[PDB]
Amino acid sequence: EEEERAFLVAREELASALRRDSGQAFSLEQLRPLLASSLPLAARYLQLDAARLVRCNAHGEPRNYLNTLSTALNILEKYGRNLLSPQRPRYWRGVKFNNPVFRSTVDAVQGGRDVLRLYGYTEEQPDGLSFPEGQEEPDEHQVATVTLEVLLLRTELSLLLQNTHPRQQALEQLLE
Amino acid sequence: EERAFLVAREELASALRRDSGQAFSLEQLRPLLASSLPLAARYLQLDAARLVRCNAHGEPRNYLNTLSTALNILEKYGRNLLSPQRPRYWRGVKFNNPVFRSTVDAVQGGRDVLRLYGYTEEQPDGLSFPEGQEEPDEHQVATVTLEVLLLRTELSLLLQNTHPRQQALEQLL
Amino acid sequence: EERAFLVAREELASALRRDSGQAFSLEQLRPLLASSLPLAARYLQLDAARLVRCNAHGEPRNYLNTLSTALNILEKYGRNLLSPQRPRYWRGVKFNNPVFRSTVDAVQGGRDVLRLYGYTEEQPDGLSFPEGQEEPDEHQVATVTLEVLLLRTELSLLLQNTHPRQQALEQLLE
Ligand SMILES: CN[C@H]1CC[C@@H](c2ccc(Cl)c(Cl)c2)c2ccccc21
Ligand SMILES: CN[C@H]1CC[C@@H](c2ccc(Cl)c(Cl)c2)c2ccccc21
Ligand SMILES: CN[C@H]1CC[C@@H](c2ccc(Cl)c(Cl)c2)c2ccccc21
Repeated sequence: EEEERAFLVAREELASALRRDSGQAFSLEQLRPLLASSLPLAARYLQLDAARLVRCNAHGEPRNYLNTLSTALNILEKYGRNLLSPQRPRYWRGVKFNNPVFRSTVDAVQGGRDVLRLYGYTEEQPDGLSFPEGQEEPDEHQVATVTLEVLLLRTELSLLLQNTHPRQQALEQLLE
Repeated sequence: EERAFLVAREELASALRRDSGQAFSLEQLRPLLASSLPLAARYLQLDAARLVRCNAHGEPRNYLNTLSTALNILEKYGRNLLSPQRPRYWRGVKFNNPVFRSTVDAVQGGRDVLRLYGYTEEQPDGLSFPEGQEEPDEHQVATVTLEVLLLRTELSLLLQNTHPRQQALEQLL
Repeated sequence: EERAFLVAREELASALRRDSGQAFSLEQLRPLLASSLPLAARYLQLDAARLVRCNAHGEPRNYLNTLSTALNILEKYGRNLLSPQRPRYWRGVKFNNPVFRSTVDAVQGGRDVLRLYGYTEEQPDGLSFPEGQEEPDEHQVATVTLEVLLLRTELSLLLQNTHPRQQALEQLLE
Protein backbone atom coordinates (compact mmCIF):
# COMPACT_ATOMS: atom_id res chain seq x y z
CA GLU A 1 0.00 0.00 0.00
CA GLU A 2 2.34 2.72 1.24
CA GLU A 3 5.34 1.16 -0.51
CA GLU A 4 3.41 0.37 -3.70
CA ARG A 5 2.13 3.95 -3.90
CA ALA A 6 5.61 5.51 -3.76
CA PHE A 7 6.74 3.19 -6.57
CA LEU A 8 4.24 4.47 -9.14
CA VAL A 9 4.94 8.06 -8.05
CA ALA A 10 8.70 7.73 -8.49
CA ARG A 11 8.31 5.89 -11.81
CA GLU A 12 6.18 8.63 -13.36
CA GLU A 13 8.37 11.35 -11.82
CA LEU A 14 11.70 10.00 -13.08
CA ALA A 15 10.17 9.27 -16.50
CA SER A 16 9.33 12.97 -16.88
CA ALA A 17 12.79 14.07 -15.72
CA LEU A 18 14.14 12.07 -18.66
CA ARG A 19 11.69 13.83 -20.98
CA ARG A 20 12.61 17.25 -19.57
CA ASP A 21 16.38 16.58 -19.67
CA SER A 22 17.50 13.41 -21.45
CA GLY A 23 21.04 13.80 -20.10
CA GLN A 24 19.98 14.00 -16.45
CA ALA A 25 21.86 11.68 -14.09
CA PHE A 26 19.96 9.91 -11.31
CA SER A 27 21.49 9.10 -7.93
CA LEU A 28 20.94 5.93 -5.92
CA GLU A 29 18.68 7.89 -3.56
CA GLN A 30 16.46 9.10 -6.41
CA LEU A 31 15.94 5.50 -7.56
CA ARG A 32 15.60 4.00 -4.07
CA PRO A 33 11.75 3.92 -4.24
CA LEU A 34 12.26 1.50 -7.16
CA LEU A 35 15.22 -0.57 -5.90
CA ALA A 36 14.26 -1.14 -2.25
CA SER A 37 10.63 -1.85 -3.17
CA SER A 38 9.46 -5.32 -2.14
CA LEU A 39 6.98 -5.34 -5.03
CA PRO A 40 7.04 -8.38 -7.36
CA LEU A 41 9.05 -8.18 -10.56
CA ALA A 42 5.95 -8.30 -12.76
CA ALA A 43 4.74 -5.11 -11.06
CA ARG A 44 8.14 -3.36 -11.10
CA TYR A 45 8.93 -3.91 -14.81
CA LEU A 46 5.88 -3.31 -17.02
CA GLN A 47 7.66 -3.14 -20.40
CA LEU A 48 11.20 -4.48 -20.03
CA ASP A 49 11.15 -8.28 -19.71
CA ALA A 50 13.62 -8.28 -16.82
CA ALA A 51 12.89 -11.92 -15.95
CA ARG A 52 13.70 -13.03 -19.51
CA LEU A 53 16.87 -10.94 -19.87
CA VAL A 54 18.24 -12.39 -16.62
CA ARG A 55 17.12 -15.97 -17.30
CA CYS A 56 18.44 -16.21 -20.88
CA ASN A 57 21.81 -14.61 -20.03
CA ALA A 58 22.79 -16.23 -16.69
CA HIS A 59 25.59 -18.43 -18.01
CA GLY A 60 29.00 -18.75 -16.39
CA GLU A 61 30.21 -16.97 -13.29
CA PRO A 62 27.89 -14.26 -11.90
CA ARG A 63 30.85 -11.85 -11.88
CA ASN A 64 30.81 -12.00 -15.70
CA TYR A 65 27.27 -12.33 -17.07
CA LEU A 66 25.93 -9.70 -14.68
CA ASN A 67 28.71 -7.49 -16.05
CA THR A 68 27.89 -8.38 -19.67
CA LEU A 69 24.18 -7.71 -19.08
CA SER A 70 24.89 -4.38 -17.36
CA THR A 71 27.06 -3.15 -20.24
CA ALA A 72 24.46 -4.05 -22.86
CA LEU A 73 21.81 -2.25 -20.80
CA ASN A 74 24.02 0.86 -20.60
CA ILE A 75 24.13 0.93 -24.41
CA LEU A 76 20.36 0.39 -24.61
CA GLU A 77 19.84 3.18 -22.07
CA LYS A 78 21.81 5.55 -24.32
CA TYR A 79 19.49 4.72 -27.24
CA GLY A 80 16.43 5.78 -25.24
CA ARG A 81 18.17 8.89 -23.91
CA ASN A 82 19.08 10.00 -27.44
CA LEU A 83 15.42 9.77 -28.50
CA LEU A 84 14.32 12.03 -25.63
CA SER A 85 16.91 14.75 -26.25
CA PRO A 86 15.90 17.88 -28.20
CA GLN A 87 18.96 17.41 -30.44
CA ARG A 88 18.11 13.93 -31.68
CA PRO A 89 20.71 12.07 -33.78
CA ARG A 90 20.51 12.22 -37.56
CA TYR A 91 19.69 8.50 -37.74
CA TRP A 92 17.47 8.19 -34.67
CA ARG A 93 14.88 6.08 -36.53
CA GLY A 94 17.35 3.35 -37.49
CA VAL A 95 19.71 1.05 -35.58
CA LYS A 96 22.07 -1.28 -37.44
CA PHE A 97 23.05 -4.65 -36.00
CA ASN A 98 26.53 -4.49 -37.57
CA ASN A 99 27.63 -1.56 -35.38
CA PRO A 100 30.89 -2.51 -33.62
CA VAL A 101 29.65 -1.38 -30.20
CA PHE A 102 26.18 -2.85 -30.77
CA ARG A 103 27.55 -6.24 -31.84
CA SER A 104 29.87 -6.43 -28.82
CA THR A 105 27.25 -5.38 -26.23
CA VAL A 106 23.56 -5.58 -27.21
CA ASP A 107 23.84 -8.39 -29.77
CA ALA A 108 25.98 -10.34 -27.28
CA VAL A 109 22.96 -10.54 -24.94
CA GLN A 110 20.02 -12.83 -25.69
CA GLY A 111 17.02 -10.53 -26.05
CA GLY A 112 18.87 -7.25 -26.50
CA ARG A 113 17.30 -6.72 -29.92
CA ASP A 114 13.80 -6.96 -28.44
CA VAL A 115 14.59 -4.03 -26.13
CA LEU A 116 14.97 -1.86 -29.23
CA ARG A 117 11.47 -2.87 -30.33
CA LEU A 118 10.17 -1.45 -27.04
CA TYR A 119 11.58 1.95 -28.05
CA GLY A 120 9.74 1.85 -31.38
CA TYR A 121 12.13 0.02 -33.72
CA THR A 122 9.43 -2.46 -34.72
CA GLU A 123 10.26 -2.91 -38.43
CA GLU A 124 12.70 -5.75 -39.04
CA GLN A 125 15.40 -5.30 -41.68
CA PRO A 126 18.27 -7.55 -42.80
CA ASP A 127 20.83 -5.17 -41.25
CA GLY A 128 18.93 -3.74 -38.28
CA LEU A 129 15.67 -2.32 -36.99
CA SER A 130 13.90 0.92 -37.87
CA PHE A 131 11.08 3.16 -36.75
CA PRO A 132 7.94 2.62 -38.86
CA GLU A 133 7.62 4.72 -42.00
CA GLY A 134 4.98 7.30 -41.11
CA GLN A 135 5.89 7.77 -37.45
CA GLU A 136 7.21 11.33 -37.47
CA GLU A 137 8.18 11.50 -33.78
CA PRO A 138 8.75 8.80 -31.16
CA ASP A 139 6.37 8.29 -28.27
CA GLU A 140 8.14 10.20 -25.50
CA HIS A 141 6.20 8.53 -22.68
CA GLN A 142 6.91 5.07 -24.10
CA VAL A 143 10.62 5.77 -24.59
CA ALA A 144 11.05 7.40 -21.18
CA THR A 145 9.29 4.55 -19.36
CA VAL A 146 11.41 1.91 -21.11
CA THR A 147 14.58 3.96 -20.59
CA LEU A 148 13.81 4.17 -16.87
CA GLU A 149 13.26 0.41 -16.63
CA VAL A 150 16.47 -0.24 -18.57
CA LEU A 151 18.39 2.15 -16.31
CA LEU A 152 16.78 0.53 -13.26
CA LEU A 153 17.77 -3.01 -14.27
CA ARG A 154 21.32 -1.82 -14.99
CA THR A 155 21.45 -0.19 -11.55
CA GLU A 156 20.09 -3.38 -9.99
CA LEU A 157 22.76 -5.47 -11.73
CA SER A 158 25.42 -2.94 -10.73
CA LEU A 159 24.32 -2.99 -7.08
CA LEU A 160 24.60 -6.79 -7.07
CA LEU A 161 28.14 -6.70 -8.46
CA GLN A 162 29.15 -4.44 -5.54
CA ASN A 163 27.20 -6.39 -2.88
CA THR A 164 25.20 -3.24 -2.11
CA HIS A 165 21.74 -4.20 -3.38
CA PRO A 166 18.95 -3.62 -0.83
CA ARG A 167 17.70 -7.15 -1.55
CA GLN A 168 21.16 -8.58 -2.23
CA GLN A 169 20.54 -11.72 -0.17
CA ALA A 170 17.16 -12.31 -1.83
CA LEU A 171 18.33 -11.81 -5.42
CA GLU A 172 21.34 -14.12 -4.98
CA GLN A 173 18.97 -17.00 -4.17
CA LEU A 174 17.68 -16.81 -7.77
CA LEU A 175 21.15 -17.44 -9.22
CA GLU A 176 22.54 -20.23 -7.02
CA GLU B 1 24.95 -31.07 -48.22
CA GLU B 2 22.35 -28.31 -47.96
CA ARG B 3 20.36 -29.92 -50.78
CA ALA B 4 20.30 -33.37 -49.16
CA PHE B 5 19.19 -31.85 -45.84
CA LEU B 6 16.38 -29.87 -47.47
CA VAL B 7 15.18 -32.94 -49.40
CA ALA B 8 14.88 -35.00 -46.22
CA ARG B 9 13.10 -32.08 -44.54
CA GLU B 10 10.25 -32.14 -47.06
CA GLU B 11 10.27 -35.96 -46.95
CA LEU B 12 9.60 -36.24 -43.22
CA ALA B 13 7.25 -33.25 -43.29
CA SER B 14 5.15 -34.94 -45.98
CA ALA B 15 5.28 -38.14 -43.92
CA LEU B 16 3.82 -36.35 -40.88
CA ARG B 17 0.94 -35.08 -43.03
CA ARG B 18 0.35 -38.62 -44.33
CA ASP B 19 0.29 -40.19 -40.84
CA SER B 20 0.36 -37.87 -37.83
CA GLY B 21 0.96 -40.77 -35.44
CA GLN B 22 3.80 -42.25 -37.47
CA ALA B 23 6.88 -43.11 -35.41
CA PHE B 24 10.31 -42.26 -36.82
CA SER B 25 13.49 -44.20 -36.10
CA LEU B 26 17.00 -42.91 -35.53
CA GLU B 27 17.91 -44.09 -39.04
CA GLN B 28 15.07 -42.07 -40.59
CA LEU B 29 16.37 -38.96 -38.80
CA ARG B 30 20.02 -39.83 -39.51
CA PRO B 31 20.37 -37.42 -42.50
CA LEU B 32 19.18 -34.68 -40.12
CA LEU B 33 21.13 -35.71 -37.00
CA ALA B 34 24.61 -36.38 -38.40
CA SER B 35 25.10 -33.04 -40.13
CA SER B 36 27.69 -30.28 -40.42
CA LEU B 37 25.26 -27.45 -41.22
CA PRO B 38 24.80 -24.63 -38.69
CA LEU B 39 21.78 -24.53 -36.41
CA ALA B 40 20.18 -21.63 -38.28
CA ALA B 41 20.24 -23.78 -41.42
CA ARG B 42 18.92 -26.89 -39.65
CA TYR B 43 16.12 -25.16 -37.69
CA LEU B 44 14.15 -22.61 -39.73
CA GLN B 45 11.04 -22.07 -37.56
CA LEU B 46 11.97 -23.44 -34.12
CA ASP B 47 14.49 -21.17 -32.38
CA ALA B 48 16.56 -24.02 -30.99
CA ALA B 49 19.38 -21.61 -30.08
CA ARG B 50 17.27 -19.67 -27.57
CA LEU B 51 15.32 -22.75 -26.44
CA VAL B 52 18.57 -24.21 -25.10
CA ARG B 53 20.19 -20.94 -24.00
CA CYS B 54 17.10 -19.80 -22.07
CA ASN B 55 16.77 -23.17 -20.29
CA ALA B 56 20.33 -24.42 -19.62
CA HIS B 57 20.18 -23.83 -15.86
CA GLY B 58 21.50 -26.37 -13.38
CA GLU B 59 22.86 -29.82 -14.16
CA PRO B 60 22.72 -30.90 -17.84
CA ARG B 61 21.20 -34.25 -16.83
CA ASN B 62 18.26 -32.22 -15.45
CA TYR B 63 17.42 -29.39 -17.85
CA LEU B 64 18.03 -31.50 -20.97
CA ASN B 65 15.38 -33.91 -19.68
CA THR B 66 12.99 -31.06 -18.84
CA LEU B 67 13.58 -29.58 -22.30
CA SER B 68 12.98 -32.90 -24.08
CA THR B 69 9.84 -33.58 -22.04
CA ALA B 70 8.38 -30.18 -22.93
CA LEU B 71 9.26 -30.78 -26.59
CA ASN B 72 7.55 -34.18 -26.46
CA ILE B 73 4.37 -32.40 -25.37
CA LEU B 74 4.78 -29.71 -28.03
CA GLU B 75 5.31 -32.46 -30.61
CA LYS B 76 2.00 -34.08 -29.62
CA TYR B 77 0.22 -30.75 -30.10
CA GLY B 78 1.52 -30.44 -33.66
CA ARG B 79 0.76 -34.08 -34.44
CA ASN B 80 -2.78 -33.58 -33.13
CA LEU B 81 -3.35 -30.73 -35.60
CA LEU B 82 -2.25 -33.00 -38.47
CA SER B 83 -4.53 -35.87 -37.42
CA PRO B 84 -7.50 -36.65 -39.71
CA GLN B 85 -9.74 -36.51 -36.61
CA ARG B 86 -8.46 -33.46 -34.76
CA PRO B 87 -9.25 -33.08 -31.04
CA ARG B 88 -12.52 -31.29 -30.34
CA TYR B 89 -10.63 -28.44 -28.63
CA TRP B 90 -7.80 -28.05 -31.15
CA ARG B 91 -8.51 -24.33 -31.64
CA GLY B 92 -7.13 -23.40 -28.21
CA VAL B 93 -4.62 -24.41 -25.55
CA LYS B 94 -5.19 -23.64 -21.86
CA PHE B 95 -2.32 -22.44 -19.68
CA ASN B 96 -3.93 -24.04 -16.60
CA ASN B 97 -3.78 -27.55 -18.06
CA PRO B 98 -2.02 -29.87 -15.57
CA VAL B 99 0.16 -31.45 -18.27
CA PHE B 100 0.86 -28.16 -20.06
CA ARG B 101 1.82 -26.16 -16.96
CA SER B 102 4.13 -28.95 -15.76
CA THR B 103 6.06 -29.45 -19.04
CA VAL B 104 5.73 -26.76 -21.74
CA ASP B 105 5.01 -23.79 -19.47
CA ALA B 106 8.02 -24.78 -17.34
CA VAL B 107 10.30 -23.95 -20.30
CA GLN B 108 11.19 -20.41 -21.38
CA GLY B 109 9.81 -20.13 -24.90
CA GLY B 110 7.40 -23.07 -24.85
CA ARG B 111 4.47 -20.75 -25.54
CA ASP B 112 6.36 -19.36 -28.54
CA VAL B 113 6.36 -22.85 -30.05
CA LEU B 114 2.56 -22.88 -29.74
CA ARG B 115 2.44 -19.55 -31.57
CA LEU B 116 4.38 -21.15 -34.44
CA TYR B 117 1.66 -23.81 -34.70
CA GLY B 118 -0.96 -21.08 -35.16
CA TYR B 119 -2.04 -20.26 -31.60
CA THR B 120 -1.36 -16.56 -32.11
CA GLU B 121 -4.32 -14.96 -30.30
CA GLU B 122 -3.45 -14.34 -26.64
CA GLN B 123 -6.17 -14.74 -24.00
CA PRO B 124 -5.85 -14.56 -20.20
CA ASP B 125 -6.23 -18.35 -19.88
CA GLY B 126 -4.14 -19.54 -22.84
CA LEU B 127 -3.52 -19.24 -26.57
CA SER B 128 -5.92 -19.84 -29.44
CA PHE B 129 -6.14 -19.86 -33.21
CA PRO B 130 -7.66 -16.84 -34.96
CA GLU B 131 -11.43 -17.16 -35.03
CA GLY B 132 -11.52 -16.56 -38.80
CA GLN B 133 -9.20 -19.50 -39.55
CA GLU B 134 -11.04 -22.66 -40.59
CA GLU B 135 -8.09 -25.09 -40.73
CA PRO B 136 -4.51 -24.91 -39.44
CA ASP B 137 -1.57 -24.33 -41.76
CA GLU B 138 -0.72 -27.96 -42.51
CA HIS B 139 2.61 -27.09 -44.15
CA GLN B 140 3.63 -24.83 -41.26
CA VAL B 141 2.41 -27.21 -38.54
CA ALA B 142 4.24 -30.15 -40.12
CA THR B 143 7.43 -28.08 -40.41
CA VAL B 144 7.36 -27.01 -36.75
CA THR B 145 6.41 -30.54 -35.66
CA LEU B 146 9.42 -32.03 -37.45
CA GLU B 147 11.85 -29.46 -36.02
CA VAL B 148 10.42 -30.00 -32.53
CA LEU B 149 10.81 -33.75 -33.01
CA LEU B 150 14.39 -33.25 -34.20
CA LEU B 151 15.39 -31.04 -31.25
CA ARG B 152 13.88 -33.49 -28.76
CA THR B 153 15.72 -36.33 -30.49
CA GLU B 154 18.99 -34.37 -30.32
CA LEU B 155 18.49 -33.69 -26.60
CA SER B 156 17.68 -37.37 -26.03
CA LEU B 157 20.78 -38.59 -27.86
CA LEU B 158 22.91 -36.30 -25.68
CA LEU B 159 21.56 -37.91 -22.51
CA GLN B 160 22.36 -41.42 -23.80
CA ASN B 161 25.87 -40.36 -24.96
CA THR B 162 25.01 -41.54 -28.49
CA HIS B 163 24.75 -38.23 -30.35
CA PRO B 164 26.80 -38.21 -33.59
CA ARG B 165 28.29 -34.86 -32.55
CA GLN B 166 28.18 -35.53 -28.81
CA GLN B 167 31.68 -34.23 -28.06
CA ALA B 168 31.17 -30.93 -29.89
CA LEU B 169 27.72 -30.40 -28.36
CA GLU B 170 29.01 -30.93 -24.82
CA GLN B 171 31.61 -28.17 -25.28
CA LEU B 172 28.75 -25.73 -26.01
CA LEU B 173 27.33 -26.17 -22.49
CA GLU C 1 10.45 -57.79 7.00
CA GLU C 2 9.62 -54.55 8.81
CA ARG C 3 12.67 -54.84 11.06
CA ALA C 4 14.95 -55.57 8.10
CA PHE C 5 13.61 -52.51 6.26
CA LEU C 6 14.26 -50.25 9.25
CA VAL C 7 17.71 -51.83 9.73
CA ALA C 8 18.94 -50.66 6.32
CA ARG C 9 16.88 -47.46 6.61
CA GLU C 10 19.01 -45.90 9.36
CA GLU C 11 22.14 -47.33 7.72
CA LEU C 12 21.53 -45.19 4.63
CA ALA C 13 20.15 -42.28 6.67
CA SER C 14 23.35 -42.21 8.74
CA ALA C 15 25.54 -42.46 5.63
CA LEU C 16 23.99 -39.23 4.33
CA ARG C 17 24.60 -37.61 7.72
CA ARG C 18 28.36 -38.21 7.68
CA ASP C 19 28.92 -37.77 3.92
CA SER C 20 26.04 -35.93 2.23
CA GLY C 21 27.75 -36.24 -1.16
CA GLN C 22 28.24 -40.02 -0.94
CA ALA C 23 26.33 -41.53 -3.87
CA PHE C 24 24.50 -44.81 -3.30
CA SER C 25 24.48 -47.77 -5.67
CA LEU C 26 21.55 -49.82 -6.94
CA GLU C 27 22.68 -52.79 -4.83
CA GLN C 28 22.66 -50.53 -1.76
CA LEU C 29 19.01 -49.54 -2.33
CA ARG C 30 17.83 -52.91 -3.65
CA PRO C 31 16.93 -54.21 -0.14
CA LEU C 32 14.53 -51.25 -0.01
CA LEU C 33 13.37 -51.68 -3.64
CA ALA C 34 12.23 -55.31 -3.95
CA SER C 35 10.41 -55.12 -0.60
CA SER C 36 6.77 -56.25 -0.72
CA LEU C 37 5.99 -54.04 2.28
CA PRO C 38 3.19 -51.48 1.80
CA LEU C 39 3.97 -47.90 0.86
CA ALA C 40 2.74 -46.57 4.22
CA ALA C 41 5.63 -48.38 5.93
CA ARG C 42 8.22 -47.56 3.25
CA TYR C 43 7.65 -43.77 3.25
CA LEU C 44 7.09 -42.30 6.71
CA GLN C 45 7.68 -38.61 5.89
CA LEU C 46 7.50 -38.32 2.10
CA ASP C 47 3.95 -38.54 0.73
CA ALA C 48 4.92 -40.84 -2.12
CA ALA C 49 1.26 -41.64 -2.79
CA ARG C 50 0.51 -37.92 -3.14
CA LEU C 51 3.38 -37.21 -5.54
CA VAL C 52 2.53 -40.12 -7.85
CA ARG C 53 -1.28 -39.94 -7.77
CA CYS C 54 -1.55 -36.15 -8.11
CA ASN C 55 0.90 -36.06 -11.06
CA ALA C 56 0.12 -39.22 -13.08
CA HIS C 57 -1.40 -37.25 -15.95
CA GLY C 58 -0.55 -37.79 -19.60
CA GLU C 59 1.86 -40.38 -20.96
CA PRO C 60 3.81 -42.37 -18.33
CA ARG C 61 7.02 -41.71 -20.28
CA ASN C 62 6.41 -37.99 -19.60
CA TYR C 63 5.22 -37.50 -16.02
CA LEU C 64 7.59 -40.14 -14.63
CA ASN C 65 10.41 -38.06 -16.10
CA THR C 66 8.92 -34.86 -14.65
CA LEU C 67 8.52 -36.57 -11.27
CA SER C 68 12.08 -37.93 -11.35
CA THR C 69 13.69 -34.60 -12.24
CA ALA C 70 11.74 -32.76 -9.54
CA LEU C 71 12.86 -35.31 -6.95
CA ASN C 72 16.46 -35.09 -8.17
CA ILE C 73 16.45 -31.37 -7.35
CA LEU C 74 14.64 -32.01 -4.06
CA GLU C 75 17.34 -34.55 -3.22
CA LYS C 76 19.97 -31.87 -3.91
CA TYR C 77 18.27 -29.54 -1.41
CA GLY C 78 18.35 -32.14 1.36
CA ARG C 79 21.94 -33.17 0.64
CA ASN C 80 23.07 -29.54 0.77
CA LEU C 81 21.32 -29.13 4.13
CA LEU C 82 23.49 -31.94 5.54
CA SER C 83 26.72 -30.80 3.88
CA PRO C 84 29.47 -29.52 6.21
CA GLN C 85 30.08 -26.67 3.75
CA ARG C 86 26.47 -25.54 3.64
CA PRO C 87 25.47 -22.89 1.07
CA ARG C 88 25.34 -19.31 2.29
CA TYR C 89 21.55 -19.16 1.85
CA TRP C 90 20.40 -22.61 2.98
CA ARG C 91 17.65 -21.10 5.15
CA GLY C 92 15.46 -19.94 2.26
CA VAL C 93 14.22 -21.09 -1.14
CA LYS C 94 12.80 -18.75 -3.79
CA PHE C 95 9.88 -19.97 -5.91
CA ASN C 96 11.02 -17.91 -8.91
CA ASN C 97 14.41 -19.63 -9.14
CA PRO C 98 14.65 -20.73 -12.80
CA VAL C 99 15.57 -24.30 -11.85
CA PHE C 100 12.80 -24.42 -9.22
CA ARG C 101 9.95 -23.46 -11.57
CA SER C 102 10.97 -26.02 -14.20
CA THR C 103 11.27 -28.93 -11.72
CA VAL C 104 9.84 -28.67 -8.19
CA ASP C 105 7.06 -26.14 -8.80
CA ALA C 106 6.04 -28.14 -11.90
CA VAL C 107 4.98 -31.02 -9.61
CA GLN C 108 1.88 -30.99 -7.40
CA GLY C 109 3.17 -31.29 -3.84
CA GLY C 110 6.81 -30.37 -4.45
CA ARG C 111 6.63 -27.41 -2.07
CA ASP C 112 5.42 -29.75 0.69
CA VAL C 113 8.68 -31.70 0.39
CA LEU C 114 10.55 -28.50 1.25
CA ARG C 115 8.34 -28.13 4.33
CA LEU C 116 9.42 -31.61 5.44
CA TYR C 117 13.01 -30.38 5.09
CA GLY C 118 12.28 -27.47 7.44
CA TYR C 119 11.16 -24.65 5.12
CA THR C 120 7.94 -24.18 7.08
CA GLU C 121 7.45 -20.40 6.97
CA GLU C 122 5.99 -19.05 3.73
CA GLN C 123 6.84 -15.83 1.89
CA PRO C 124 5.07 -14.37 -1.17
CA ASP C 125 8.15 -15.34 -3.21
CA GLY C 126 9.28 -18.60 -1.60
CA LEU C 127 9.75 -20.67 1.54
CA SER C 128 12.28 -20.24 4.35
CA PHE C 129 13.30 -21.55 7.74
CA PRO C 130 11.88 -19.99 10.92
CA GLU C 131 13.96 -17.20 12.41
CA GLY C 132 14.27 -19.03 15.73
CA GLN C 133 15.71 -22.18 14.16
CA GLU C 134 19.47 -21.96 13.55
CA GLU C 135 20.32 -25.50 12.40
CA PRO C 136 18.12 -28.01 10.55
CA ASP C 137 17.02 -31.30 12.05
CA GLU C 138 19.78 -33.42 10.54
CA HIS C 139 17.80 -36.56 11.42
CA GLN C 140 14.60 -35.38 9.73
CA VAL C 141 16.45 -33.91 6.75
CA ALA C 142 18.39 -37.13 6.15
CA THR C 143 15.17 -39.14 6.55
CA VAL C 144 13.36 -37.07 3.91
CA THR C 145 16.43 -36.95 1.65
CA LEU C 146 16.67 -40.75 1.74
CA GLU C 147 12.98 -41.20 0.90
CA VAL C 148 13.24 -38.61 -1.88
CA LEU C 149 16.27 -40.56 -3.10
CA LEU C 150 14.13 -43.70 -2.79
CA LEU C 151 11.23 -42.40 -4.88
CA ARG C 152 13.53 -41.02 -7.58
CA THR C 153 15.16 -44.44 -7.91
CA GLU C 154 11.80 -46.23 -8.07
CA LEU C 155 10.56 -43.91 -10.82
CA SER C 156 13.85 -44.17 -12.73
CA LEU C 157 13.89 -47.98 -12.69
CA LEU C 158 10.31 -48.10 -13.99
CA LEU C 159 11.29 -45.93 -16.96
CA GLN C 160 14.09 -48.40 -17.70
CA ASN C 161 11.78 -51.42 -17.18
CA THR C 162 14.29 -52.77 -14.64
CA HIS C 163 12.29 -52.30 -11.44
CA PRO C 164 12.21 -55.46 -9.28
CA ARG C 165 8.42 -55.12 -9.02
CA GLN C 166 7.92 -53.54 -12.44
CA GLN C 167 4.79 -55.44 -13.48
CA ALA C 168 3.12 -54.90 -10.09
CA LEU C 169 3.70 -51.14 -10.11
CA GLU C 170 2.69 -50.79 -13.77
CA GLN C 171 -0.75 -52.19 -12.88
CA LEU C 172 -1.29 -49.20 -10.56
CA LEU C 173 -1.05 -46.69 -13.45
CA GLU C 174 -3.57 -48.17 -15.91
C1 LIG D 1 9.93 -13.79 -12.49
N1 LIG D 1 11.04 -12.87 -12.21
C2 LIG D 1 12.00 -13.52 -11.33
C3 LIG D 1 13.28 -13.83 -12.12
C4 LIG D 1 14.11 -12.55 -12.19
C5 LIG D 1 14.62 -12.25 -10.79
C6 LIG D 1 15.62 -11.08 -10.86
C7 LIG D 1 15.23 -9.83 -11.09
C8 LIG D 1 16.25 -8.70 -11.16
C9 LIG D 1 17.54 -8.96 -11.01
CL1 LIG D 1 18.72 -7.62 -11.10
C10 LIG D 1 18.00 -10.40 -10.76
CL2 LIG D 1 19.74 -10.77 -10.56
C11 LIG D 1 17.12 -11.37 -10.70
C12 LIG D 1 13.42 -12.05 -9.85
C13 LIG D 1 13.63 -11.26 -8.72
C14 LIG D 1 12.64 -11.04 -7.86
C15 LIG D 1 11.29 -11.69 -8.14
C16 LIG D 1 11.17 -12.44 -9.23
C17 LIG D 1 12.24 -12.63 -10.09
C1 LIG E 1 23.58 -20.83 -32.33
N1 LIG E 1 23.17 -22.22 -32.10
C2 LIG E 1 24.18 -22.90 -31.32
C3 LIG E 1 23.68 -23.07 -29.87
C4 LIG E 1 22.83 -24.33 -29.79
C5 LIG E 1 23.74 -25.53 -30.02
C6 LIG E 1 22.93 -26.82 -29.71
C7 LIG E 1 22.08 -27.36 -30.57
C8 LIG E 1 21.30 -28.63 -30.21
C9 LIG E 1 21.46 -29.19 -29.03
CL1 LIG E 1 20.55 -30.66 -28.62
C10 LIG E 1 22.43 -28.56 -28.01
CL2 LIG E 1 22.65 -29.31 -26.41
C11 LIG E 1 23.10 -27.47 -28.33
C12 LIG E 1 24.35 -25.42 -31.43
C13 LIG E 1 24.72 -26.61 -32.06
C14 LIG E 1 25.25 -26.60 -33.27
C15 LIG E 1 25.48 -25.24 -33.94
C16 LIG E 1 25.12 -24.15 -33.27
C17 LIG E 1 24.55 -24.23 -32.00
C1 LIG F 1 -1.73 -46.71 -2.11
N1 LIG F 1 -0.27 -46.86 -2.10
C2 LIG F 1 0.22 -46.81 -3.47
C3 LIG F 1 0.92 -45.47 -3.70
C4 LIG F 1 1.44 -45.40 -5.14
C5 LIG F 1 2.01 -46.71 -5.72
C6 LIG F 1 3.38 -46.38 -6.33
C7 LIG F 1 4.45 -46.16 -5.57
C8 LIG F 1 5.80 -45.84 -6.21
C9 LIG F 1 5.90 -45.77 -7.53
CL1 LIG F 1 7.48 -45.39 -8.27
C10 LIG F 1 4.67 -46.00 -8.41
CL2 LIG F 1 4.80 -45.90 -10.18
C11 LIG F 1 3.51 -46.29 -7.85
C12 LIG F 1 2.06 -47.88 -4.71
C13 LIG F 1 2.98 -48.89 -4.97
C14 LIG F 1 3.08 -49.93 -4.15
C15 LIG F 1 2.13 -49.99 -2.95
C16 LIG F 1 1.27 -49.00 -2.78
C17 LIG F 1 1.23 -47.94 -3.68
